[PDB]
Amino acid sequence: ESADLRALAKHLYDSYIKSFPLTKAKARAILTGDKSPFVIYDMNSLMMGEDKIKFKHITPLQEQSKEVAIRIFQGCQFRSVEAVQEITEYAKSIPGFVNLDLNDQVTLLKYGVHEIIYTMLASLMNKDGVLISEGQGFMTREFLKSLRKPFGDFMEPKFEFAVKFNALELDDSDLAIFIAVIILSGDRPGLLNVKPIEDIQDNLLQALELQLKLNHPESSQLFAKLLQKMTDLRQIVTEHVQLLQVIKKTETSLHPLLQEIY
Amino acid sequence: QLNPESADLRALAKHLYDSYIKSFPLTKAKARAILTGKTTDKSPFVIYDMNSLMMGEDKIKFKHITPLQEQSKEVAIRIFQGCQFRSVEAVQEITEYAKSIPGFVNLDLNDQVTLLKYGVHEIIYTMLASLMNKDGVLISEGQGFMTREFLKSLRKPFGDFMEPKFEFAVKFNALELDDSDLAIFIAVIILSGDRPGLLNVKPIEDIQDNLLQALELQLKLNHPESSQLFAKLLQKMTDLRQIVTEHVQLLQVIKKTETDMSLHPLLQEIYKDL
Ligand SMILES: CCCCCCCCc1ccc2n1[B-](F)(F)[N+]1=C(CCCCC(=O)O)C=CC1=C2
Ligand SMILES: CCCCCCCCc1ccc2n1[B-](F)(F)[N+]1=C(CCCCC(=O)O)C=CC1=C2
Repeated sequence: ESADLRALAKHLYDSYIKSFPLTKAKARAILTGDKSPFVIYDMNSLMMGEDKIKFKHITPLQEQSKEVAIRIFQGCQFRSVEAVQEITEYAKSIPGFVNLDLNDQVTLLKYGVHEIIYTMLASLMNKDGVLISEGQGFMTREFLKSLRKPFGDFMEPKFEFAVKFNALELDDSDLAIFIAVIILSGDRPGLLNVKPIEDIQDNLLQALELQLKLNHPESSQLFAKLLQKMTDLRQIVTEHVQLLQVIKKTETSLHPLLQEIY
Repeated sequence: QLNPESADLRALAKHLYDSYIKSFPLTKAKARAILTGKTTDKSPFVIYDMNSLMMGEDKIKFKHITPLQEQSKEVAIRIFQGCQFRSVEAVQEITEYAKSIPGFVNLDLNDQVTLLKYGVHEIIYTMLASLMNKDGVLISEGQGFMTREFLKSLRKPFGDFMEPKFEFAVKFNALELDDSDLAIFIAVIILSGDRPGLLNVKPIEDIQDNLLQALELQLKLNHPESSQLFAKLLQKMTDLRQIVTEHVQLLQVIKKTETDMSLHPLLQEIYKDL
């Protein structure tokens, strides 16, 4: 299967490039240095970001959008909903995924997206900030903590995680297989037929292993260090879910249909 | 076949296995022999109720579990106290096992303490697995056995500390690991690096890297028929964080309902800021 593990690597990688717009390599050239991004570092660079970046897709809903930080978080959610559809599409590219019990595919997706969103979010951030709206922007890190209430402490966890994660220096070729592994997680609650999901992940894990040893001769035991990060992820996700609690001690095209889209 | 390279990782394995046997009285091997029946002299006294909870104190040695403290209006707490002194003892053994891990004592004394502070519990529940089956857990060096049901019926809060452990033990035992594997695994666990506040991550990492290499070689050599057990084992480390956190997130609650119950000092310096 030495060749059968490359076939799978190349294939996943192709679906990855086709399902995701902004890639690792991509977002990396931007973060480090033609068309520089618009940096959001304070209140005015944001108010100015609204129109300029036109990312406003998430804003136009007049009457609700009137308090900063609610509008940023609201934007964290619109792009998230977007990404879920991209993740879902990538899933179907994973050999055997489509052939599983439909309830399980939904279940795998229901619990795998949050882990996949943070993994990729790392591709878009550095110790100093995160790339937003397709790459047209860069919302600084300090500004994010500059948000108040539980808001100014929800992005700082992910920055800490991203820093450790990106240190592994993984590329799109690598992440593609990693993303799939997370999806084919046989321990998600409510699964009806775990065997098939495990066979697939294992077949995926072999390919990831071969992928990491060929692409990073230099880094000993990278396979192991990467699998360990799945721990940081679960904490990051459980933590995140807690943040969604207090944010209820906050509020709660008219909103009555927005709430239902999320 | 076998080259300079591997040969070194194999000696590390034999080295840790040997320290592990030397550090923990009740190994998985002994524990399995007790639970399965290859014995007429190792059979445990079963506790599934007060009737036998009472009987137990008689046949199987205690009052080293039940420290200076007569009884207590209810059993749920007396057990708890036991699992407390036993746990602190495990920390002790785990601590002597750590020292044997090559390079571990050569690190900054503060780092050493950090690895133990977070490693101790993940290691306790890993080993605690060895003493369990879907139906219960061995106690008192193997002399007793407390049913999974007795434990889940205990008083409202206390009858809730052990189920998650059983939940993990069953999944984890399905890996069918043995003492020689666990020794290397428990070793990787201590030598994390991503532990909070570590003053010097590099050396810690260079060590784990080697242990991971030893574990990878051990697993394939020991479970050739078990594909990706290496990765499957690493993924298990997340169930541990969750067991740990859940426990701590259960400990605090008792620190209010029971203003009269006590925590071992040590045991507090572990959970502090956990
Ligand atoms: C190929 C790209 C992979 C997709 C990455 C995952 C979704 C984006 C996301 C999640 C959290 C978060 N970000 B956030 F939502 F993007 N976000 C923002 C601002 C959002 C701007 C709109 C955008 O990026 O599309 C601020 C913190 C934060 C934090
Ligand atoms: C690295 C070493 C770790 C291996 C496992 C040793 C720790 C055992 C432990 C921890 C919690 C717990 N158990 B427990 F303590 F084993 N426990 C009991 C048994 C009480 C026995 C009382 C006696 O010793 O006489 C009941 C719940 C519980 C719950």
